[PDB]
Amino acid sequence: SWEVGCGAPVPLVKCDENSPYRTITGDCNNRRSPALGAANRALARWLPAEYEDGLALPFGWTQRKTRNGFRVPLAREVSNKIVGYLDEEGVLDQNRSLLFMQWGQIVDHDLDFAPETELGSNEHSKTQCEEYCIQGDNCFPIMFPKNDPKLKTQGKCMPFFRAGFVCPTPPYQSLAREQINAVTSFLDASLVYGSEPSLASRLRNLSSPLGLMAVNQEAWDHGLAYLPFNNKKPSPCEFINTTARVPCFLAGDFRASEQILLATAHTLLLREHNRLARELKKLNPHWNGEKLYQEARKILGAFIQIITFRDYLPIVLGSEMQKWIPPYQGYNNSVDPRISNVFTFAFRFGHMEVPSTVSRLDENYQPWGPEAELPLHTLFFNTWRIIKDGGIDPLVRGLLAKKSKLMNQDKMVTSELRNKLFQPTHKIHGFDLAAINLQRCRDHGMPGYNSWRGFCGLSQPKTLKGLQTVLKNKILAKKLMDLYKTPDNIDIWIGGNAEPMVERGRVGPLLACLLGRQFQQIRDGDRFWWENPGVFTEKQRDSLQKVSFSRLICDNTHITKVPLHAFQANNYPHDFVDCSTVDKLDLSPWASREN
Ligand code: HEM
Ligand SMILES: *[C@@H]1O[C@H](CO)[C@@H](O)[C@H](O)[C@H]1NC(C)=O
Ligand SMILES: *[C@@H]1O[C@H](CO)[C@@H](O)[C@H](O)[C@H]1NC(C)=O
Ligand SMILES: *[C@@H]1O[C@H](CO)[C@@H](O)[C@H](O)[C@H]1NC(C)=O
Ligand SMILES: *[C@@H]1O[C@H](CO)[C@@H](O)[C@H](O)[C@H]1NC(C)=O
Ligand SMILES: [Ca+2]
Repeated sequence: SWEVGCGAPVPLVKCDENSPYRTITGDCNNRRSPALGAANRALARWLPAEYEDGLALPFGWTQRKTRNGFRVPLAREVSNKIVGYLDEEGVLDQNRSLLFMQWGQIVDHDLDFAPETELGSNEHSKTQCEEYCIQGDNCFPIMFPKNDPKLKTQGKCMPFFRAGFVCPTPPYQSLAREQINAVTSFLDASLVYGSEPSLASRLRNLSSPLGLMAVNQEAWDHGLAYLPFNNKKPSPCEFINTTARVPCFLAGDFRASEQILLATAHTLLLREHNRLARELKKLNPHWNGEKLYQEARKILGAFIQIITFRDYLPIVLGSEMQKWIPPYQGYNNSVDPRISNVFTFAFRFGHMEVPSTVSRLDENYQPWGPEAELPLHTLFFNTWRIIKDGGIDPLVRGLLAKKSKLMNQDKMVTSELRNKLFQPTHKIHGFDLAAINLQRCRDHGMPGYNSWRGFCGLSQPKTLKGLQTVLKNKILAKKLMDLYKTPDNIDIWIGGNAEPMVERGRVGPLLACLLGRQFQQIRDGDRFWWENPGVFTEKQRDSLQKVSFSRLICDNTHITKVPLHAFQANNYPHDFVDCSTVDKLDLSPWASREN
């Protein structure tokens, strides 16, 4: 029932528990156990992992091994039969902007990243996974079912490499395999500043004592800053247009350029830092770089917490917001702030909120040029469409005046992600994010749908008609029963997402519970939570309480018309007001008085 353990990274970290600043790595957040929520450690297990062999092998690995006496369906077959749809007509969320989806991905990137095995090597390039589609040792290919179009076109499988685990080792025996969280479990803008000393410093402008983040030297946006390029090869952002040869951006998080609207929101977050620093500098010119960096980082960290907890979670969790995140009653050092393995899958509800197209809008919020609208698949790892096609202003306008996809039991994930996903090194727009989510559920040893239903104190359907009642959908139930045979065997990603949405929310009860718990814990278990007595002065928090995503945009673009409520569905001009009408961030209470 208890063991001793193994040590993955640098075992301890001298803490210096005077420092008023979060570490970069998240270490020293918790004084009793300083490793808690620190990056490059095991994700938390809320339930024991479930592997084919009890230890490490995913359900589905060995054909003759059942789960509860039934074969596990191929991930792509589940994708084709349940997740797919043809008709993008009527699929849009009438009361969520496209920024709703985007903030989800941003928060996600702040909280969890489980890299595939050895990010310190490409070896052993035999290759062979993508070529000969042969299973072995952390090559776990997604095999196509009979009658899959991709059969005809792409080969027998989509490549897939198993997630890294502690101890940071390929061969492992004894205990249950535990995947790594490579970012800080704390909601702390790690996606802007990084989660390792190494990347934190490379991101900084040290060359001047102003505590600024590095900016693009090779290009600019009407004088406004771009993130610096990653001059790493092979650059997938170069690969998607070898003519344009415009590389990926360098950010606190390595997924920053995965799509143009994530790269965009990263660009906004960086500018805010530099803006915040330059402001602080003026008020307090006696402050060195370090002090400005940290004080800006600290304010940026709060902005993310507040937009997340005050604006985003209430319209994800809906009725269930109070049940799982009651109002803040201060830091609790007994709460475990770590991101759970299951969260990293629950948060992929976002994938059903991504629509098929992205718009560039002009100052009249009307089509920017004759190619205003682009398919999402052409915008993966696409930086050149920012740099040479009007910078971020047209793209941010689209985040405001366009809609998220609405999650839909007959229209789950757009074919832009479900058939055309680009993965670096693999050359084609030919991958499936849904199939990858399911394979990854199994990779991570996820307990099934009913285990998690029991965890959240909810009924555990055993029959078709039981599942019909919970999904409130005869035909979706029937397809799942036909593929999985028992609700116990349904992968949590698709089980969770199949449930109809709670009142005023965008996730069902199961996900509401799994998400709500995690957000509760990263808040209550955070020493540096913005509302914690002593982190911010009482006046500093009256200033922070007024930030909005509407304000972030006004201060960091040349956009002069915004909604007040950026996550709601907003039509121009009826729901738009001038940037003048929007509460500003008053940095008065940061005025420091000394020698
Ligand atoms: C165009 C939009 C998006 C794209 C292209 C995208 C793509 C991806 C990809 C490629 C992965 C890694 C897949 C794997 O290896 O298992 C991933 C993981 C993930 N995505 Fe998305 N995603 C998008 C939007 C979102 C949104 C909106 C959310 C949430 C609101 C979200 C949440 C996540 C989470 C939680 C993970 C797991 C991260 C980890 O811990 O490793 N994504 N996404
Ligand atoms: C660092 O700051 C100075 C302005 O103080 C600027 O001219 C220089 O380009 C900056 N370097 C980077 C890479 O951001
Ligand atoms: C590559 O970018 C150039 C301009 O840099 C553009 O005119 C051209 O159409 C692009 N081609 C593709 C396939 O994106
Ligand atoms: C902190 O949380 C734990 C459960 O995680 C609970 O037992 C306790 O009531 C909380 N402690 C305080 C002092 O509120
Ligand atoms: C839009 O968002 C929230 C609830 O989802 C609420 O404040 C408002 O009434 C909603 N408006 C609608 C559904 O038109
Ligand atoms: Ca973080």
